Amino acid sequence: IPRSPVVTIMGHVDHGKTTLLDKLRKTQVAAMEAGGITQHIGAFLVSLPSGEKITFLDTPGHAAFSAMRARGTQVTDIVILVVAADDGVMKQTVESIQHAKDAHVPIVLAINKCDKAEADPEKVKKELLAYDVVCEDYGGDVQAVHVSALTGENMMALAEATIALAEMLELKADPTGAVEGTVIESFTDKGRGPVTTAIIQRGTLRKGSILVAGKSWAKVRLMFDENGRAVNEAYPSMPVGIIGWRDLPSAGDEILEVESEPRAREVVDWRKYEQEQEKNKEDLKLIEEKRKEHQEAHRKDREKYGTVHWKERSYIKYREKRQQQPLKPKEKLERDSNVLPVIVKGDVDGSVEAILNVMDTYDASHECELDLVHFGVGDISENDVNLAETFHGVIYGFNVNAGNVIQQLAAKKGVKIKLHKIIYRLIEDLQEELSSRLPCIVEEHPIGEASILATFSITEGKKKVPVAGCRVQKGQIEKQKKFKLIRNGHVIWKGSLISLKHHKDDTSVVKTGMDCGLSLDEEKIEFKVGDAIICYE
RNA sequence: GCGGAUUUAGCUCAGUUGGGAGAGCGCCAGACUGAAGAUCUGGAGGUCCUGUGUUCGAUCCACAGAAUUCGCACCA
Repeated sequence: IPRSPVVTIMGHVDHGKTTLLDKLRKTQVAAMEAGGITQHIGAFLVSLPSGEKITFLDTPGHAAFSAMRARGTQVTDIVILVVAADDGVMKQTVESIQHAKDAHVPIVLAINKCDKAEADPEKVKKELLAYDVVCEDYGGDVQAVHVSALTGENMMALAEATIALAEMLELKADPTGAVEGTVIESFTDKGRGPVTTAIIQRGTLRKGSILVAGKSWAKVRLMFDENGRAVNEAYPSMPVGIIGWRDLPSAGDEILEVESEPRAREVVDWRKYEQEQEKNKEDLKLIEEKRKEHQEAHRKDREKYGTVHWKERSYIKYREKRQQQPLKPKEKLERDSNVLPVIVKGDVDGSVEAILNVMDTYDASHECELDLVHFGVGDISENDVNLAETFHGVIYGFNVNAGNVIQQLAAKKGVKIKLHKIIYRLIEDLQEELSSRLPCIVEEHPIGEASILATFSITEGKKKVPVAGCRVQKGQIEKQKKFKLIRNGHVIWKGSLISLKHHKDDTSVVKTGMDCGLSLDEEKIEFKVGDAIICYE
């Protein structure tokens, strides 16, 4: 049976999600005055195109944003961000938004216990209290659309707005081949295989499942299946016969430390469900791009072609070869460049997606382009310390932490991890490597301060232009840099430097404590008296 | 700057107390070289520092007036 776009009521426990399901069971069936229920053991489930009162899944824990994945991104195509009508913001309510919108999963914020604030309101009538946890509008983002928790009402108005959000995403169902499904909640135990409650979104399960864990990936043998029925049964027999659009307790003892992020499927067909299996491990991720600065030299070949009698005989040949293809007589050997690209590691799915959204944007080399070359949801690894050492980068961790082996590897590489930064976001660091003083190249900045000694507009054994002698004591008063010389703060003149004319000494660069005469620009428009010459790139 | 101070072929030098500018490298072939070409030779290049105290010879040193290397003034 084709699944309606499901919600789950994500958010903090008893922020109206837990209290929703417990009363939902009893209330909904009366409160609709209509049917269209597709109830399953998982929660209380009723289809989206019922003209009154609709709700879907419960995750009896808290979070369910990454738990409820499917083959487009989430299975909860519309997600409910559960805030309480009584009490605003709680932690998992805001994680649900980030993970969903950044992963392009439409969002309902259904501040639950809807009856209790804004007087049993509809979709667009709870807004004040609903916006307490952020709401936006339709699309992959969050519209405030409401479902209650202590009555079956307001849920009619869930249907209305929620479907228009749901439009963008939906991964349907079948009662055929192997199953697809995700975990609604899956309990975490090491050294035990605890049961996994799942929304089986598509396909048929008998009693076999496959899950990911905080241990390892494994393919469990279920002891039994137990499920509420939509109903259509592939097998009417004593428990088997799961279809898509079903919630299923998958009871299996080969289950590991399966998180609420994994999926619970089954594969016994791979001519359809392999292509659903792949896809339903994702809804955590996005993209980054950046580019790096390099070296090249067209001299290491053309210089070599020249005279010397062997090389001349070669030269007659080289010219002929060049005519055929320019790349043919080349004998260049230019090499090596480094900037500082970094490696990104993160652990919260909405967080990495957020970092990625900012990061992909930066790929423009103003004068440098610097961000991450690699990102992943994981832990710091051997690769990350290697990356830091090679480019002259550093390891950017969100809150991931570094294991024992990577730390040893880090020491050998002569680098050390930065993680748990505060703010934990890596985009600030990545944008510091980017631009900082890199696009400054005509901008003023003291980086070549010196004091003006004199000028030799007048004779000094040679009468010249307004050649200003200056004692360099910071950076370089050189003809490369520009200047703004300040009498004490009042600019005398500002321009570039294009002279080194003197009569005592002439030097390419006036550095350190050396005095050399250079007119600042060519001549000077006010000369003699002054103090600091800020040379600026 | 000033100078000490060369003064003086393009520059450099000599011609010089005061009787031609000695010749040359940057022009130049021979020469040379393995050939090439400068050599050597001698010529192209002779502003005579500038112009002059000075001049039968001032072409010189020297000065009319000014420039400069840097000790020195400057150098702080």
